[PDB]
Amino acid sequence: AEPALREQQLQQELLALKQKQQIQRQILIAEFQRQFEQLSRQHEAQLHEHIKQQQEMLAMKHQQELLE
Amino acid sequence: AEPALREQQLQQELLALKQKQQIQRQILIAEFQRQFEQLSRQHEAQLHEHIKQQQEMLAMKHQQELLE
Amino acid sequence: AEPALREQQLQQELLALKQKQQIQRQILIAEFQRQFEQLSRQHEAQLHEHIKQQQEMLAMKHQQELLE
Amino acid sequence: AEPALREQQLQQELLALKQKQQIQRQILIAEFQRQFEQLSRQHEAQLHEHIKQQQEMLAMKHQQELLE
Repeated sequence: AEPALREQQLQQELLALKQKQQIQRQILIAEFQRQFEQLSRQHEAQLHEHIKQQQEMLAMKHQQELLE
Repeated sequence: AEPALREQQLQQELLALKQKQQIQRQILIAEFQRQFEQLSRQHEAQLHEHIKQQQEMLAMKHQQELLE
Repeated sequence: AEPALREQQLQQELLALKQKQQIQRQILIAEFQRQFEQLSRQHEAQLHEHIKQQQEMLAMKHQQELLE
Repeated sequence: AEPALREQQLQQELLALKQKQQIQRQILIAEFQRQFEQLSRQHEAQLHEHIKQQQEMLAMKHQQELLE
């Protein structure tokens, strides 16, 4: 065979495309996933750090408010 | 004033944190947006490429097979 | 004509399929975008509400601590 | 004790807020993930459908161009 052989070439090429692409999309998503928890953990720590300092302020304002 | 000033500091820094982050998130998203249409246009072109070449195959398997 | 028409039809349809999908993807993304700032504003408010709470606590554990 | 208790309430209350949020985000993402492969499989199938038909056209065009 020759043409019907070339035919089988494509049908295999294609089905090789879908599988390839479906992996890629998953990489795209996992990639986002990571850059997502990353931001999230940063933003968070900050928001927390903040809380850890709005403490000491209200702290000093009344913890030292005894000798004052 | 002084403590009631240090108070005003934090109150302000916070409202800054929010605004910052609210933007960073938008950058994160726009970033994904791009890496998304990008993949999408690649994947597509390919899938279209396939369609372009699967043309000639079935073409020549019968356009040249007419002389055969 | 005849096939040259059914041929033009497909080329027509195809350029239409891309048009469509290219938009849908945008809807998918906008959709995520929204469910994203939404969560982000919730999570945030909470994290902020928590800031108001941890305030009054440190507050009263020392605000009326004068009468103690 | 008491304040040292109300303190402990929040300290734990907060460390609980993170847990919640940290998972909620994962639901948001998994959610997107699904709506993503879903669209992707749809769009794809269609794009392939087009192929299984741009075939028959060029097909019946010249396959029947033997009796013509």
